[PDB]
Amino acid sequence: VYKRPVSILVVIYAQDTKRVLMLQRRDDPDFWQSVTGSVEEGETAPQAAMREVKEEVTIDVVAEQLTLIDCQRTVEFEIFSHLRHRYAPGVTRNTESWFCLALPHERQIVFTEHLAYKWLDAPAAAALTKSWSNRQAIEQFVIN
Repeated sequence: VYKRPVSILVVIYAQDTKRVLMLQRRDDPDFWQSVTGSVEEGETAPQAAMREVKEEVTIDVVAEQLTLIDCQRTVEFEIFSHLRHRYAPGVTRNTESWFCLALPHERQIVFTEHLAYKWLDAPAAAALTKSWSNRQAIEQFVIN
């Protein structure tokens, strides 16, 4: 089923250490990222953010009474050529809404759709990802 060109980004980090959680994608093993996912029909960006966090990293924000911060930032970028196949014919642009999720500490992550995870300092995490929007969110909402 086609991914939708409306997505969310959840930058997860540790409040105490400020390290950022980076996940290794299965479709592009050189692509490390925060939590990302499409916004489904009839679902809001915050709803999709909490769903992806629960589906990808097994973190129930409602159960743990965590706070998903709406960054009130939306960006549009070109879908990577080698990844555009998952989108409807003709779709090349993707709009991404940013969210932040500050965990009290670093923790073991049980991922489902990624190959591995790694806690890195904000500058390192930003320099590691291939997504410029993911870099910008870490810099603007974790480093500063």
